[PDB]
Amino acid sequence: MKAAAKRISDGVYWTGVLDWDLRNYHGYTLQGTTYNAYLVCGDEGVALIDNSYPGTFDELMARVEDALQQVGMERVDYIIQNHVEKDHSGVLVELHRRFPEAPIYCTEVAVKGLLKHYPSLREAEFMTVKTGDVLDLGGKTLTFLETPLLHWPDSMFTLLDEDGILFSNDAFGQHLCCPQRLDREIPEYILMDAARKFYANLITPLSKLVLKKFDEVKELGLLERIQMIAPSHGQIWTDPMKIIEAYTGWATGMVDERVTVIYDTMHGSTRKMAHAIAEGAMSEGVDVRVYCLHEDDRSEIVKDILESGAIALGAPTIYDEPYPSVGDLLMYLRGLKFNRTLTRKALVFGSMGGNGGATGTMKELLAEAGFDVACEEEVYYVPTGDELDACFEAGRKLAAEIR
Amino acid sequence: MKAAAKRISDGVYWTGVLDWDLRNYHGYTLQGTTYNAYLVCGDEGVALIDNSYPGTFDELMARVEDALQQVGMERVDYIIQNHVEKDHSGVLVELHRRFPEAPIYCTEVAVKGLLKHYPSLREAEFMTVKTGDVLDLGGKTLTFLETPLLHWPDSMFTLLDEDGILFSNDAFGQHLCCPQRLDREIPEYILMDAARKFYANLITPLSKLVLKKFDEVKELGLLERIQMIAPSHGQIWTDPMKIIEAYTGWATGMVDERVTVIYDTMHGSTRKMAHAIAEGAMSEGVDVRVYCLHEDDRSEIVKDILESGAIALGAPTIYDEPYPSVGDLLMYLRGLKFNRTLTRKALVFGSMGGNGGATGTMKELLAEAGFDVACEEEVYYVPTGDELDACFEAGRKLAAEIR
Ligand SMILES: Cc1cc2nc3c(=O)[nH]c(=O)nc-3n(C[C@H](O)[C@H](O)[C@H](O)COP(=O)(O)O)c2cc1C
Ligand SMILES: Cc1cc2nc3c(=O)[nH]c(=O)nc-3n(C[C@H](O)[C@H](O)[C@H](O)COP(=O)(O)O)c2cc1C
Ligand SMILES: [Fe+3]
Ligand SMILES: [Fe+3]
Ligand SMILES: [Fe+3]
Ligand SMILES: [Fe+3]
Repeated sequence: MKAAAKRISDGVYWTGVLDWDLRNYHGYTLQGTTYNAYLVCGDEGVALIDNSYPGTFDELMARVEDALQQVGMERVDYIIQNHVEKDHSGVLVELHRRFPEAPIYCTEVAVKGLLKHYPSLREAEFMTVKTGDVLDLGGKTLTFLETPLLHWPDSMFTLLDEDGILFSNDAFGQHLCCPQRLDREIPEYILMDAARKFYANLITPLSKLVLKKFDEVKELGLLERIQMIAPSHGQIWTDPMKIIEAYTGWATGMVDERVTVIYDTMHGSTRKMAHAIAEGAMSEGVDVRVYCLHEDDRSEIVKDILESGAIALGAPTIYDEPYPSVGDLLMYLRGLKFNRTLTRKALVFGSMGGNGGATGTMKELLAEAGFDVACEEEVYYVPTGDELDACFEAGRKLAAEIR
Repeated sequence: MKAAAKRISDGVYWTGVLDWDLRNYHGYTLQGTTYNAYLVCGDEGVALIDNSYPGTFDELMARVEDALQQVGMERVDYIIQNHVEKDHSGVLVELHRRFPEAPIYCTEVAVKGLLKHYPSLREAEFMTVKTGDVLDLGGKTLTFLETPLLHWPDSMFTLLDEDGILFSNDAFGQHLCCPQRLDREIPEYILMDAARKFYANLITPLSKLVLKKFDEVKELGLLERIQMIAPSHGQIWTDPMKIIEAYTGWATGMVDERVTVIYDTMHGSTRKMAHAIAEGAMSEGVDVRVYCLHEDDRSEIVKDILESGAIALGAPTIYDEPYPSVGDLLMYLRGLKFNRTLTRKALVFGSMGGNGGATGTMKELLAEAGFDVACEEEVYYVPTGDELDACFEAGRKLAAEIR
């Protein structure tokens, strides 16, 4: 198959897979993604860093073969697996079949995870690596940095010394599938918004670990050596500090003044409330986003939560409970643990017809999920003008609090 | 607008609205529904029992006018509101405008509810009615029976007792939009499955109150000669015992041997488990339904839950939580309180890549939701043959236990 490697540096090639078609990946919406694998060709040896999702071997291999042709090398000598998830290890068995002499470099935990996914690999040779271990390729060296929980127990980064390229696995990734490989080659908005969505959905709960790893990267003296970050999805950063800074901002709760209003409704009263809350918040000059759960994906909602100092979450009561769609978001939030960056303020609200109970339930679940629920607005059925005014005031107050 | 009424009884006419296009109604999927309103004419007065959704006055009125002309009458004299929800009260303001002399008969609670939805009814004449209260139309008499929590605090039934006709509001309803108005005019499977879905989604938590309300009709001696149940949605029961018996079964946990297996997955492992569980259960000869939360509506899942003595709920772990779709289904199950018909047995399962957590949480949440969670199959990444055999056995045991 005809698929070209893309040169990133002398002897460093993107040889990944363009998944134009993927639209939902573990309840993350996207418009395609990529599975970036890299071929690092030293004078002596060739390493493949990561691979790709099952069934994409033909593409990865076509690009690998192109890159080997370009550097005039014969084979991949070392298979590096920064992470075991199947979008990055899904053709490992096929790569092991193609390059039977290539040891697989990965963390110890990764070996276990790989073997569980691919029991036939028991026969393969694994080189377990820990932080600071080095693979010498001849004029190119790869230094491994274990990155447990960033985003998986098996994860590591691989730093190409000399080129200063940090192969960061999913970290700094973005789910974008562009024919352009570099950050600077696409609109900055799209790049950063995808980076943002990726952090919000995948990195938020790891935020404290990400800061700790950055400290470590700096302590080990690696930070100053990073000229490029080449993640496992999306664009390669020729401006690594842009994404480091953004990750530090995101990990530390740096936000512009913004309220995200999220609601669902059966009969529309909670929607009227949500608009009034949004109007109120807008009145204080903060940015405002409004999401309806019936329509909007949790992955986009949490993207804006990342950049919001407060949220408002609304739902009617159905048989003493919140409308169940908030259950999905709230479970997702419980996992993301936004409090790990910033304990965001929350307003809970909703219409009800009887004893209510949605806002209380939501308040409890938001607490569990690391939000500071200061206020609640609850309306019996259809909000009166006064009640809608009170919702505006609630949103104004919420916005004023995060100013 | 041309729209004909339907004579369903002597001086009792159907004058409702066909909502062909509705697909999703407060998180209940349907293929349209009806807002059944009935023109009960006697010797003196004409009650409109319930009405229809906002923006459908032209259709309703057209049928009421066509009914009045079929009975040779001038006006609706009484606007009966068994229930305040907007699908049955959404043209009440317009009815009050068209029939300003008609008082509105409803429960005391319904007045507060109606007034909140439609403030302009502050001027309206309300006649509040309680259990045992009557409305003589001449020679035809309506009886009210409060049915708080069936399904709302405002709800009641209107009885044309002596004719054995029950206007049951939502009770016994089904979300069906057919040209045919009667139970016996459409396929029994469709009728009963829509009635089943309706019970599962709306009635389940009210099961005990349903049984108690049957008892109260019986004690009030009103039950005696049931000939028609005319609900707010869907088909009119010319065979009311069919649905009464079905409700009694549903309320009392009468099930055939059936396991419903429900799962979500990111990379397919939990799906493999779900299949093996389903296979195990099938080996015991019981009926098995398998739903995927990414694909399937909670309203359909719970329709099967109602007809199942056991369920299996599976999901992978994401940042220490169940995959979030299960948060929606659980929050829904929590409102439905299936344990009020039968404490069904449940198996939780799922794949995980580190510490797991989802099955434990799902165990906790399902038990809060009214299930007897008989254990837990958690697999690290991809199941081995033995692990799948273990899932088979878990489903077999689940099934065997419900035989
Ligand atoms: C199936 C159903 C069940 C409901 N159960 C409750 C309940 O248990 N408690 C309550 O206060 N309201 C209950 N409600 C009433 C709604 O909460 C009320 O209609 C509210 O105004 C709806 O808000 P919304 O317009 O944003 O959907 C229920 C409504 C429906 C659709
Ligand atoms: C975003 C992400 C976060 C994850 N977090 C956890 C975790 O917190 N604990 C755990 O045990 N596994 C975690 N996993 C690992 C998955 O549970 C594991 O891949 C599992 O085998 C997925 O099962 P599935 O194939 O049914 O989707 C995570 C996976 C992803 C994609
Ligand atoms: Fe990953
Ligand atoms: Fe990835
Ligand atoms: Fe209703
Ligand atoms: Fe209804």
